Amino acid sequence: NDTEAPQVKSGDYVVYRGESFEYYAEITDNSGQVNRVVIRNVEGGANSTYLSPNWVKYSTENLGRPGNATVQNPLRTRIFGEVPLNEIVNSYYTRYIVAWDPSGNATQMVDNANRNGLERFVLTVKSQNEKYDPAESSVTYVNNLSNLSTSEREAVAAAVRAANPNIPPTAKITVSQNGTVTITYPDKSTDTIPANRVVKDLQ
Ligand SMILES: CC(=O)N[C@@H]1[C@@H](O[C@@H]2O[C@@H](C)[C@@H](O)[C@@H](O)[C@@H]2O)[C@H](O[C@@H]2O[C@H](CO)[C@H](O)[C@H](O)[C@H]2O)[C@@H](COS(=O)(=O)O)O[C@H]1O
Ligand code: NA
Ligand code: NA
Repeated sequence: NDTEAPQVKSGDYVVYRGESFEYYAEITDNSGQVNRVVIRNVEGGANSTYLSPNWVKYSTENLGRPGNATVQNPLRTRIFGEVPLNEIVNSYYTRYIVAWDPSGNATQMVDNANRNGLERFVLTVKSQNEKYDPAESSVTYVNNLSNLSTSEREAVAAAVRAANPNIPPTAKITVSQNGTVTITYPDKSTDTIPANRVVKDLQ
């Protein structure tokens, strides 16, 4: 005889093509113990467990144990996966977390955007470039801004790389004849650094 069901707090899970992700949901019951956590699409039934895409994974530690879902020490569900590079972008998936208390109460699924962040969350897939924000590097002084030579293009690409070590090693850095930088990430998405922040002349 428990009357309330476990409550969930999740978040805004933005994931990126080519990159791994890892988010956590916090679960608390009035009983202080939660015995089961399921993450699923709205389709199904009560015991449905279908979740798509298949690359979305979840895990929970310390299930079914007194006080593992208290306000002082919330139950935490790890939501993680690896987005493949061939995933469409424009794309988001609305999902549900269901938790179970010892008396059997299950989190109620409510199909409404007003629940996003709680037991309902959105997993938004974005392009790789949306994960990084390349930093303005060393200014590279060149002879002429309208005609960067090959070596000046290579020097600007090496300086951008030196300022941005977080950026995927496989990302390609190219510089044009007027000095604009193009960062092509592994999923072929693109970031571009203006020529006036990385290149200068004395004319
Ligand atoms: C109203 C209802 O029970 N229908 C379910 C659909 O959900 C409803 O339409 C959605 C477009 C969306 O507006 C939602 O708010 C509304 O409840 C459900 O569609 C799926 O809903 C997801 C979240 O609940 C999400 O928005 C998905 O985009 C949307 O496709 C359909 C589809 O599921 S299916 O039958 O399994 O394929 O289920 C209806 O029951
Ligand atoms: Na659906
Ligand atoms: Na970026």
